[PDB]
Amino acid sequence: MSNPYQRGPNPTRSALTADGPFSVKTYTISRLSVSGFGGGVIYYPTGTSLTFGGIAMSPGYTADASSLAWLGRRLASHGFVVLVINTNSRFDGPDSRASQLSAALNYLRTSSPSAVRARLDANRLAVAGHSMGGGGTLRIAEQNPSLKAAVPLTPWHTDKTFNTSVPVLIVGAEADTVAPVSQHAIPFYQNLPSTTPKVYVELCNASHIAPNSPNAAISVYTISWMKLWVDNDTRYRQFLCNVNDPALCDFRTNNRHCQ
Ligand SMILES: [Ca+2]
Ligand SMILES: [Ca+2]
Ligand code: NA
Repeated sequence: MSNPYQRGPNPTRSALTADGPFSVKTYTISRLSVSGFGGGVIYYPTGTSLTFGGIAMSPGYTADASSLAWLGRRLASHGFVVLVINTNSRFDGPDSRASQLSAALNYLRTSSPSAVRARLDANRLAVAGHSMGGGGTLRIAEQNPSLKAAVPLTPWHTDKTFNTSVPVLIVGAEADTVAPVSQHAIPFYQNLPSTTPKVYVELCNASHIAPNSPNAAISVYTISWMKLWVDNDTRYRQFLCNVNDPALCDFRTNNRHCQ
């Protein structure tokens, strides 16, 4: 127990495909109660006095927080404070989603409820997002180098070029007709600096909405990336290194996360 941010028992793959060691509750942020974003839902651990890193997550174009509810709960149950935003407008673009992730992280750190701040290490924050929300995750990673990690899920953006040192794991869906991996996920991955720890995983046969319902692969890779970088939890390298996963139809890395 030398790593002060290490939470929960030694992981196994099967444990990372279900809700984790911590009971979770939600707090609903009303649209009117906050500026810079449209409110959302915070998933956070209960039955514990411990603190955890925080994650701000963005849904995609025309979607709301409930499109990632399963994943907010899944991540929180593994030992995170997870804020899934609603946008000011369902029709906000990827850069507007980055700004709203920025406002959500500031909110988490500065004016979230006492119940949430007691479970939060506001020094250890990360971002994730679906589609345009994934585009927003890449934009904010370029702007804020204190972010511990970025996980764009079936991401979409017109900008194909991001400069960040924030470790990025991108999830592509093989059969994605909305944000095709050849035009979105893969160029994002390839155009990221060669010196940035980066991973691309492609889900065999998966559609653009794979992230919107429970998905064993998204669970394993998202928990593992957030554990490794938000908590410095090297016990999660085993799921990100030497990867032989039949759910995947592509895998690319520059191998800066295994040592
Ligand atoms: Ca608002
Ligand atoms: Ca660019
Ligand atoms: Na920011």
